[PDB]
Amino acid sequence: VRAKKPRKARTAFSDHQLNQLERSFERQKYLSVQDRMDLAAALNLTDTQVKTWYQNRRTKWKRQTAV
DNA sequence: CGCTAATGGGTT
DNA sequence: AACCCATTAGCG
Repeated sequence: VRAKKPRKARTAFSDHQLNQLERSFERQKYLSVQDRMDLAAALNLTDTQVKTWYQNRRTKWKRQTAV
């Protein structure tokens, strides 16, 4: 049942990282490439981890908007 | 299970 | 390139 393609380990975000990602999201639902890279740098996260966090946060946000 | 990080497969 | 968003899957 295991994938043939290697998947990345699941990142566990710190409370500090989640607090800052949530503050960023409340302010701006979409980030410029520069604002995203800068946030990744400030939090010692990868660009992709921040990009994906934003994407999955927008999914969650759209589901709450629908109720 | 529930939440949500990462990925698939297609769109913008 | 980044997004959309259904899906796959890790873990408390």
